[PDB]
Amino acid sequence: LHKEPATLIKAIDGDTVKLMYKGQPMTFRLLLVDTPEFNEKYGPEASAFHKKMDQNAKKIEVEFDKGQRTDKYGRGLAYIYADGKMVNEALVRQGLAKVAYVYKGNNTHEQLLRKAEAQAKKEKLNIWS
Ligand SMILES: Cc1cn([C@H]2C[C@H](OP(=O)(O)O)[C@@H](COP(=O)(O)O)O2)c(=O)[nH]c1=O
Ligand SMILES: [Ca+2]
Repeated sequence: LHKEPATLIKAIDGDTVKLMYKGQPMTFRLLLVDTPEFNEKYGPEASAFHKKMDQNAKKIEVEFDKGQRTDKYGRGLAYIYADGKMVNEALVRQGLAKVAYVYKGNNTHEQLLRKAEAQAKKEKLNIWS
């Protein structure tokens, strides 16, 4: 996999964000995770965590996996990095997302993220509290 540039356009929620990619506005949905909807418990906290991470970043990058790059709603599917740190993983490590939606052929970082989820659960963080 490789990292490609993007710039933040706007926060959306815990697991989606509006980015400019190859000069076009797209909504991105984070691979391999599910944050609570803003209406649900820890939704606000997930949104805020995601928003802060991306807005504090100097450099946002997107990394597509081997499979589908857009989902059925036209959202980009990617691992998103904020100054080299993977947002998807950070959400799971903080107990603000579950590993989820692991479809074969776009699951390169599955085991990395499950390792994070296990550490979050052990610490009883947020969703695992
Ligand atoms: C994360 C992800 C979600 N999706 C689709 C599956 C779910 O369809 P449904 O809308 O029919 O439930 C939905 C979950 O996204 P959200 O969690 O953002 O709702 O997005 C994919 O197709 N590929 C993916 O990699
Ligand atoms: Ca969600």
